[PDB]
Amino acid sequence: SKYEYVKLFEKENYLLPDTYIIIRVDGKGFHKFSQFYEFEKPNDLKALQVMNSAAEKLMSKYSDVMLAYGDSDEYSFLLRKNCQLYERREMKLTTLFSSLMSTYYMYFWSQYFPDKPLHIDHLPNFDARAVLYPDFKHIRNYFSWRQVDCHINNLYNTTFWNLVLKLKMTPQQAEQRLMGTVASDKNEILFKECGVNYNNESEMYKKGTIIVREFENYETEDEAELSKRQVQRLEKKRKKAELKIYHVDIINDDSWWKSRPWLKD
Amino acid sequence: SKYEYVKLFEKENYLLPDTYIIIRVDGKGFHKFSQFYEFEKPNDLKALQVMNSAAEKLMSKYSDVMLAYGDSDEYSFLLRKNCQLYERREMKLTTLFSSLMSTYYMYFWSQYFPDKPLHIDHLPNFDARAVLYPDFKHIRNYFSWRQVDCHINNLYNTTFWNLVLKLKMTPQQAEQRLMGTVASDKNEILFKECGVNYNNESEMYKKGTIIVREFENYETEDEAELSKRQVQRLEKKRKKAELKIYHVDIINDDSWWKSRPWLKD
Amino acid sequence: SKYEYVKLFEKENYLLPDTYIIIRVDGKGFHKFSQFYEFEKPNDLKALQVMNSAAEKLMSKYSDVMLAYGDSDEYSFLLRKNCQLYERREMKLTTLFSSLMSTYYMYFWSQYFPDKPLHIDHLPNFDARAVLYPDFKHIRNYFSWRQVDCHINNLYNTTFWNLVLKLKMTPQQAEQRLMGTVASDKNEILFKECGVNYNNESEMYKKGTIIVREFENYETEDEAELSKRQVQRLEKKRKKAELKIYHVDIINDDSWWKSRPWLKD
Amino acid sequence: SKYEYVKLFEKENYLLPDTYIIIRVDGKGFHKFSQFYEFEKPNDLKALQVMNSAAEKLMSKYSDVMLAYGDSDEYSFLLRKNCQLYERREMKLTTLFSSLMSTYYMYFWSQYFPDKPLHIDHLPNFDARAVLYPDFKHIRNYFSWRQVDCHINNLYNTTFWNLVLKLKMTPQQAEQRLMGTVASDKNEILFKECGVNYNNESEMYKKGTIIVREFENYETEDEAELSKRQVQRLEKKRKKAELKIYHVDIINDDSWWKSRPWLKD
Ligand SMILES: Nc1nc2c(ncn2[C@@H]2O[C@H](COP(=O)(O)OP(=O)(O)OP(=O)(O)O)[C@@H](O)[C@H]2O)c(=O)[nH]1
Ligand SMILES: Nc1nc2c(ncn2[C@@H]2O[C@H](COP(=O)(O)OP(=O)(O)OP(=O)(O)O)[C@@H](O)[C@H]2O)c(=O)[nH]1
Ligand SMILES: Nc1nc2c(ncn2[C@@H]2O[C@H](COP(=O)(O)OP(=O)(O)OP(=O)(O)O)[C@@H](O)[C@H]2O)c(=O)[nH]1
Ligand SMILES: Nc1nc2c(ncn2[C@@H]2O[C@H](COP(=O)(O)OP(=O)(O)OP(=O)(O)O)[C@@H](O)[C@H]2O)c(=O)[nH]1
Ligand SMILES: Nc1nc2c(ncn2[C@@H]2O[C@H](COP(=O)(O)OP(=O)(O)OP(=O)(O)O)[C@@H](O)[C@H]2O)c(=O)[nH]1
Ligand SMILES: Nc1nc2c(ncn2[C@@H]2O[C@H](COP(=O)(O)OP(=O)(O)OP(=O)(O)O)[C@@H](O)[C@H]2O)c(=O)[nH]1
Ligand SMILES: Nc1nc2c(ncn2[C@@H]2O[C@H](COP(=O)(O)OP(=O)(O)OP(=O)(O)O)[C@@H](O)[C@H]2O)c(=O)[nH]1
Ligand SMILES: Nc1nc2c(ncn2[C@@H]2O[C@H](COP(=O)(O)OP(=O)(O)OP(=O)(O)O)[C@@H](O)[C@H]2O)c(=O)[nH]1
Ligand SMILES: [Mg+2]
Ligand SMILES: [Mg+2]
Ligand SMILES: [Mg+2]
Ligand SMILES: [Mg+2]
Ligand SMILES: [Mg+2]
Ligand SMILES: [Mg+2]
Ligand SMILES: [Mg+2]
Ligand SMILES: [Mg+2]
Ligand SMILES: [Mg+2]
Ligand SMILES: [Mg+2]
Ligand SMILES: [Mg+2]
Ligand SMILES: [Mg+2]
Repeated sequence: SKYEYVKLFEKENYLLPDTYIIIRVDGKGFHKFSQFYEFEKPNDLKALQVMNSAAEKLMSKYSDVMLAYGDSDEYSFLLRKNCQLYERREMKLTTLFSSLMSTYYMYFWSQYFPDKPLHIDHLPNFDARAVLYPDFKHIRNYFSWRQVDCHINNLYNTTFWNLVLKLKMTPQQAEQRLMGTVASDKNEILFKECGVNYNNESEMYKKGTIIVREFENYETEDEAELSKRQVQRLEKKRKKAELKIYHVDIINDDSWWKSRPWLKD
Repeated sequence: SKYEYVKLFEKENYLLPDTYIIIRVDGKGFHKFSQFYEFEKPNDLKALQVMNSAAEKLMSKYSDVMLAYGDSDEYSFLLRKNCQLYERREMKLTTLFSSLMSTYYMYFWSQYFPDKPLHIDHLPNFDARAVLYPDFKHIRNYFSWRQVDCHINNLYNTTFWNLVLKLKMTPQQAEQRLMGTVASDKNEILFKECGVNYNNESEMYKKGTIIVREFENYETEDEAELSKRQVQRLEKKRKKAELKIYHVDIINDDSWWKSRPWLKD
Repeated sequence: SKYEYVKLFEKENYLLPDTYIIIRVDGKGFHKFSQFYEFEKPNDLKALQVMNSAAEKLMSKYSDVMLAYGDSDEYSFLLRKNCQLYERREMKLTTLFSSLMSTYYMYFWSQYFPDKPLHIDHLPNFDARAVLYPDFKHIRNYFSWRQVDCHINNLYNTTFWNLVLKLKMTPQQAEQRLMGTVASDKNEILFKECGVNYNNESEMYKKGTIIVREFENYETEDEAELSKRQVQRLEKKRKKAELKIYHVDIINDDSWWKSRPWLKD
Repeated sequence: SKYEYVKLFEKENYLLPDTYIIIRVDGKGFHKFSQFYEFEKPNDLKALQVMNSAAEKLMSKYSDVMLAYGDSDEYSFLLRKNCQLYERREMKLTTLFSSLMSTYYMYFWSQYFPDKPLHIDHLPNFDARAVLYPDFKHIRNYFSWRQVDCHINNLYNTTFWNLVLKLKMTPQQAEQRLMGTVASDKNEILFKECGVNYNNESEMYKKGTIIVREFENYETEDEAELSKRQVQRLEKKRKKAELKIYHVDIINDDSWWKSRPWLKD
């Protein structure tokens, strides 16, 4: 062929070996998406379960995914540092994750909301990015970062929508009322003025959602030395593992991580 | 925050300015997908119509897409060289396209196949890659490359699948019969033994599908010099331009390209 | 070997085919360097000749370099569009150019400055970066950018040092006198206050230095179609072409570029 | 300015934070270089000392370099994992190192070989590449890798050249004699045929050269929390710490590495 040379213009990006990979997916324009389909505000319970169902399905399909954290319209997936899925090609990994979440979300949406058929100009789409982390302390810090943001965003939105719904404020006056406020202020506004105790909100709303792969007889046998069938049996054992869902603090509960050593290696 | 530092590990890739971008999407495991959902062989008309509807819909949402070419389970989209969609971020462009094609396919499938509901373990997924080409001659050669591949593959599958169904050969025997064969050989087997004239095959099957944006009073006004209201008005005309579908040779027809100068600019 | 695996952590960057490469080199910490060895101000003639000699020697060794532009402590080298030097590896190209410039400068320094032996803590070091340009119009604009930069800095330095040297102003007052001034203002300060006609300054100081590869019987014979020994013959011809130095405008003189079409190929 | 837009085509590459950086420099065409200047064989003592001085000089100016290893025409530099030199820009780091090693070599060459002035067509040039390693075990294995290669090449070259110089063999007969041989065969050839004990070779020749930053009162005082003035005092101590040279096994002497914990941080 006189034309096949054009293949030489392609550039693959192989992610640095032996590094933890985070794949973060985030809904595109989900403010508009959540408005169009009338999410309950501040939080739509069934909408989050769709995200979570989507995430668990993806995670059960790919044994390299060790840990998942989701809230709002985002999910973060931790791939083990020795992951060889698609030879660690960033193009493959990211475009497959954004494709899967889109389609899994679309599938499960038709299950949970049969009376809200999707409009062609409002299908659920997601982006995806890969981030490399060379040390597990950065992994701890990454998920702590994301859970802290969930708290802040959930506290704000719960406060915001209660100002609108309980006090019959317009969005603009709700926003202005909150400018200049810290976490303790919003809590006071919610309790004293709206009659809502934030601490009594659902654990899923306050903490977000953790989906983690659970192993029973784990020994830190995973090493560079052993290979071939050992790797393949380990691939099989990872596939035949169980997914558990939690709504807990992972920021300050160090024992939670320590009792799950397969996350680091 | 003591954790937000983790954002610094993210790495963006901004694609070289003033260069043509090709985004190519390809179905994940569509051999299996086409078997599970019982596609007609060698070509399933409605399946391609699902593909064609998706790409046209995608292309109509994004005025920077000037031209698209599809055959089998793939589509290639040409972005104009001064495209600023998502600031030419490689991650954004590819994960958006893979997500869009995925959901549009899923949407249109339910239109064309109400009697074949999608199964959760067989959803339509796509990869997506971006390729840069610094000269339009490479764009012509790229699409020539894909259409030639369309010709070769359709001929093989038409010959292959007529050998199994008409001559009652097994898969191995048809493949074995074809080992060592060129186009004229395949063409003769079709004519003389199977009683099929390849030239009488649908133009879409032979040539594939081209979706192109058409302009009527085009002048090469596009230059770096004019700006402000000038550019946004042309952006408005690009969205309000028409997409026409063709099943024609674009390999050897220079006049086809020459009469479409907006492809170059 | 159980340790040779570490080679797999290396990541090569192959620069996009069929694109103009600009390699720009700029002296590291040459302000201090020029002070340490007591360079003449604003311009040291023998100092610029060391740079030009270094660059020309480099350019005569690497036939892929079609054009070079230098001023101050910098040189830019244009690599032909179809350059395959080190397989277009960015690492090889840039670290080779910075090393070459550093040692050639050092060699020629000992030629031009026998009376100023180099001190180990003040050796001439250079960085180097590669930049891709998909269209020759950006190459024209690149060199225009640099020559304008040359004019601006030379005009400033000539004005600055005439304020210090003729009018016995302090550096601080010379610097404060010029803040907020455009070219017409600086020209007058030189004329009315310093009695200097800027146009009588050396052409090299005003315009910088262009080193160009010159061909006599050139025909645009270059195409993908011609190959094998034909390309090898074109390499010998390119290696053995004459290098000419100019101190002229290249910003506005379109005819200068048009009569040297091999730069575009 | 209408031409300054061309700056936007530049692409920086910021190396992953919190990862070990190895920089390896290697002499360009040093086979030919060592012939032209008539190096002693197998090992030229003064030529290696030129290399060692360059590396030691380079290392004393840049305190982020924690360890260096050299043999033949190569030197590898370990940058501490929290290095912020040039904001971890790969282009700056590599072209600085290739320039520095080249000029330091040229400088020190004139000190050790006043009687062998450098010819302009045979100056000492170096390439340079940055390699990332996410775990310190790879740093150990890297230097193990390079020292093993030094052993292999020095044992071979010493045996080879003793065959040529002592037994008056031609290069070709010496080469075939060594084809198919492991270390014990080569050692025996040295012992039984040439009367040379390899173990009595200089430690520098056998092991290469290790340059290490030595700390006396080191505690792993480095953490993310400590910053500002703590870091500036720490930077000053690293700069004014002492460089010690060793010619010892670092492959298998774990206690050697273990007693130097500042290497991991
Ligand atoms: N010339 C050339 N063509 C290739 C190469 N690899 C794949 N192709 C062809 O390019 C077409 C596009 O398919 P791709 O999906 O991009 O190629 P692939 O083999 O699937 O590689 P990946 O999908 O990236 O894993 C296919 O029909 C392949 O036959 C290659 O390395 N060189
Ligand atoms: N009502 C409601 N809205 C939600 C819920 N989850 C996510 N959202 C919407 O998603 C948004 C999350 O913010 P972002 O993801 O950062 O912004 P975005 O609108 O998705 O736009 P992008 O930057 O393109 O991702 C919120 O502002 C909400 O409007 C939910 O459970 N209920
Ligand atoms: N520290 C820091 N955090 C940011 C920055 N930009 C966004 N974030 C936060 O990071 C979270 C992840 O959102 P992203 O999708 O990565 O950022 P974005 O603003 O949507 O920008 P995109 O990359 O185009 O999607 C957001 O909810 C923001 O709160 C930033 O520049 N610095
Ligand atoms: N029978 C039939 N098969 C089709 C049709 N369209 C696509 N296919 C199948 O899709 C395949 C296209 O090849 P690829 O996309 O390169 O292979 P793949 O199964 O998608 O595997 P990947 O490389 O992961 O994409 C063909 O082998 C066909 O079997 C169709 O209209 N009819
Ligand atoms: N295991 C392995 N070793 C290699 C490979 N390529 C080169 N090496 C070795 O690595 C050592 C370092 O040499 P380098 O200069 O980095 O590699 P090179 O052969 O010179 O190639 P370049 O320098 O990139 O032009 C050499 O002695 C090579 O034998 C490889 O692909 N795999
Ligand atoms: N006296 C004199 N000084 C010169 C001459 N050429 C270059 N220089 C000095 O070199 C400087 C070049 O500035 P830059 O290259 O932008 O900065 P730098 O000092 O080289 O250091 P970097 O920013 O790291 O590149 C000028 O300001 C002068 O001080 C010369 O011909 N004569
Ligand atoms: N328009 C524009 N000009 C720049 C920019 N950065 C630097 N310049 C100017 O362009 C000239 C090119 O020199 P550079 O070496 O690329 O600039 P620099 O600041 O030294 O950048 P680094 O050496 O990479 O740190 C410099 O003298 C700057 O004055 C920029 O981001 N935009
Ligand atoms: N006689 C002698 N030769 C040496 C000495 N040190 C290095 N060399 C020469 O340097 C060469 C090193 O090989 P390489 O670095 O892989 O190849 P190169 O000649 O530098 O060329 P490149 O691969 O482009 O870097 C050896 O083959 C030797 O001939 C020395 O101490 N004495
Ligand atoms: Mg976002
Ligand atoms: Mg979002
Ligand atoms: Mg979000
Ligand atoms: Mg493929
Ligand atoms: Mg496919
Ligand atoms: Mg395909
Ligand atoms: Mg600079
Ligand atoms: Mg400089
Ligand atoms: Mg400069
Ligand atoms: Mg090499
Ligand atoms: Mg070498
Ligand atoms: Mg070497």
